[PDB]
Amino acid sequence: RMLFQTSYTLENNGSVICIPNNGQCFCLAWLKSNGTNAEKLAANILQWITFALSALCLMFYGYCGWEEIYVATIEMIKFIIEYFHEFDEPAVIYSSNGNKTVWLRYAEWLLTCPVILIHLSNLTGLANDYNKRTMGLLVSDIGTIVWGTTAALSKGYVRVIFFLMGLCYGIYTFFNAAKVYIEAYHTVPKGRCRQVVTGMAWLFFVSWGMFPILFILGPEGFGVLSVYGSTVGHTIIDLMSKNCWGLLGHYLRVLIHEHILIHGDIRKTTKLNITEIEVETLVEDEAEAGAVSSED
Amino acid sequence: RMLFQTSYTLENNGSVICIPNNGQCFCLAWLKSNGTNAEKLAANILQWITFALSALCLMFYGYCGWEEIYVATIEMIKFIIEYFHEFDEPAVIYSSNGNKTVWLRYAEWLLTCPVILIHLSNLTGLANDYNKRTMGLLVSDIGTIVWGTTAALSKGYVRVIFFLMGLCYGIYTFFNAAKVYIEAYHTVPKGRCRQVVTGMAWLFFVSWGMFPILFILGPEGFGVLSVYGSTVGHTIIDLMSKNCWGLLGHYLRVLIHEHILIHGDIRKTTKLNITEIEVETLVEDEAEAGAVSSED
Ligand SMILES: *[C@@H]1O[C@H](CO)[C@@H](O[C@@H]2O[C@H](CO)[C@@H](O)[C@H](O)[C@H]2NC(C)=O)[C@H](O)[C@H]1NC(C)=O
Ligand SMILES: *[C@@H]1O[C@H](CO)[C@@H](O[C@@H]2O[C@H](CO)[C@@H](O)[C@H](O)[C@H]2NC(C)=O)[C@H](O)[C@H]1NC(C)=O
Ligand SMILES: CCCCCCCC/C=C/CCCCCCCC(=O)OC[C@H](O)CO
Ligand SMILES: CCCCCCCC/C=C/CCCCCCCC(=O)OC[C@H](O)CO
Ligand SMILES: *C\C=C(C)/C=C/C=C(C)/C=C/C1=C(C)CCCC1(C)C
Ligand SMILES: *C\C=C(C)/C=C/C=C(C)/C=C/C1=C(C)CCCC1(C)C
Repeated sequence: RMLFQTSYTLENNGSVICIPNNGQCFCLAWLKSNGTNAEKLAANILQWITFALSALCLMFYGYCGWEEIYVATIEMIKFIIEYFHEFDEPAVIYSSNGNKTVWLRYAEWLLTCPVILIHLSNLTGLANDYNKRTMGLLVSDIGTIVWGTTAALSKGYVRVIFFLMGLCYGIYTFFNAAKVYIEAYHTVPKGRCRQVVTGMAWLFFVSWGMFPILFILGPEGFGVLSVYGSTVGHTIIDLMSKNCWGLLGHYLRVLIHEHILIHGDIRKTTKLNITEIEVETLVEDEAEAGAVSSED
Repeated sequence: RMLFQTSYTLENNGSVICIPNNGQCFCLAWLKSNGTNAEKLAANILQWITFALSALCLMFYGYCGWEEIYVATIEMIKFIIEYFHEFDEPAVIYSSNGNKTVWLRYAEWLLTCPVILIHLSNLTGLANDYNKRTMGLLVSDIGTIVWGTTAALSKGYVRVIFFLMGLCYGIYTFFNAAKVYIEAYHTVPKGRCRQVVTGMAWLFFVSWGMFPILFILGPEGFGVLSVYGSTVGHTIIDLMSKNCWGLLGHYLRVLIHEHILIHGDIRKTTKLNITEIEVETLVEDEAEAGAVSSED
């Protein structure tokens, strides 16, 4: 069911491979098994569960809010292609140096990275402005993915160097993402909204941190994980990274907008020092509306 | 000088190909010539000229301003890799369906698209804010490149569909880029700054519009252009798209910042209607500082 040459004869005591001259590409490297049927079964179950969660989040969002729906949209399109042509090129790229590259995964990443990072820069949903920091986040994150994708298509020392270049860009991304979540926390009202921001920070850093770990573990790295192995790993962190995070995002947004519906937009001036940063703290009391220099 | 199998024997009256069992990948599709030596010579000259312009812009920027330098930085790194390994994987991806994909080109695109589009959203260099429109520009443009890259790795009807999906995202990008340039024009002072904004609009739409044209013309499309042919085409629009546009950008930025040094930040309220849009028109006269509803 591959559309490369799968049938060959070994000749001159296996020193020569003879293949039909039917125009089809050939490489023994491509024919290495994708893993055990147990690995494959586990992967097909988690994919359906991903399709189901993608479906329910979307219809739920149906009852502003564009960043969460899109990530679930891209996720569903991904599953329809996986269901029919998961291991067909170009969902997997079978290349001249013998690599298998899951282009399907990196494509989704590039597509939704602006969406996620815009949403990172808008947790409350109140802002009509994005700071200079947002822009550095997008530049660094897209570089990360571009270097990483290059590293996956490469081998030997060239793969090493592009992975290192991806890590350098990635560090810049993580550093600046951390400040955003710090500002978000001290901006939102003191009650349930700060529980949810905390929840989203945890999901973000753990799920995003697991991607370079699964790169090193997978066929693109030291080949510890098989291809089905890698798929299963990806489905777990995919569920956390996309569906769940945007669901927590929408929830937060709802809570914040309902705060404006009841108490109204009552900002403060919490001057942080984690530097000499500032923040506009939404509060439920009209009285509270002054400068609270909370030097951390 | 390829690191795939280039040497084979035709057997049973060319119906069988026999290749050494040395582990190397093999496909006749990969061995198709990249073009004439005249095409190649033209490509090597325009690449050096690109390296020279990249070099001079950078040292010139050496005498805020981060978006122009970066695009020239990425351009120089690109040339060092082209010089040594232009047709080595993964600068070119030689894949199982026989395609040659110039990953080197699309990587650069993804890397600098945030940089260019942030710069689009900051022509004056005065803003510390980016509107909601900027964010739609980045989301749509990265989708464009992701669909396009998928289309280049695909064949037949799958390539068609991903190209169509790229075009839909691209239209959204062009539409919104047009509004930005309209706002930029009516924001800057009435003299030389409006000449330069006009110059950058022309370079942007012509250079960016030529990329889907060169996709359809190149090996990724109807194979009208050869690989060297495609390289030459790309060097011309590359020079316009990157070096020249950022040079015009830096020039504009200089002019605007010098306006603050002489006249100061004297805004107006030009209310456009190309809708009911608004703009803050920098003027050289302190007197002029009111609402000028110029309904277009
Ligand atoms: C043909 O190839 C076979 C491969 O199995 C050779 O058999 C083995 O020979 C090597 C010596 O290079 C030993 O290390 C192995 O232990 C041998 N047996 C097996 C089962 O692998 C065989 O020598 C080759 N024949 C000729 C004439 O070249
Ligand atoms: C071996 O292949 C050659 C390919 O050149 C065959 O020669 C040609 O045969 C076809 C018939 O299928 C004609 O259309 C061509 O005009 C022939 N000549 C050339 C120069 O192309 C040849 O018939 C095959 N031989 C056997 C025994 O199968
Ligand atoms: C802030 C986010 C937290 C997460 C940060 C993750 C840290 C990962 C670092 C690993 C370094 C180990 C080296 C990995 C470099 C990859 C290249 C490689 O495997 O090289 C192939 C080899 O040269 C030929 O077989
Ligand atoms: C706003 C920017 C202005 C620029 C906008 C550019 C317009 C380009 C449209 C071309 C449509 C023609 C069809 C191209 C679709 C590509 C798929 C293709 O070539 O299909 C292969 C075929 O099915 C098997 O051989
Ligand atoms: C689809 C949703 C998400 C959140 C995808 C995220 C992907 C990454 C965070 C990838 C990170 C990489 C790093 C940090 C460095 C190695 C190369 C990677 C692209 C795998
Ligand atoms: C390196 C600098 C620039 C400006 C690169 C730009 C690339 C494009 C504008 C590509 C556009 C595409 C479109 C509009 C649709 C087909 C697929 C493409 C990615 C080639």
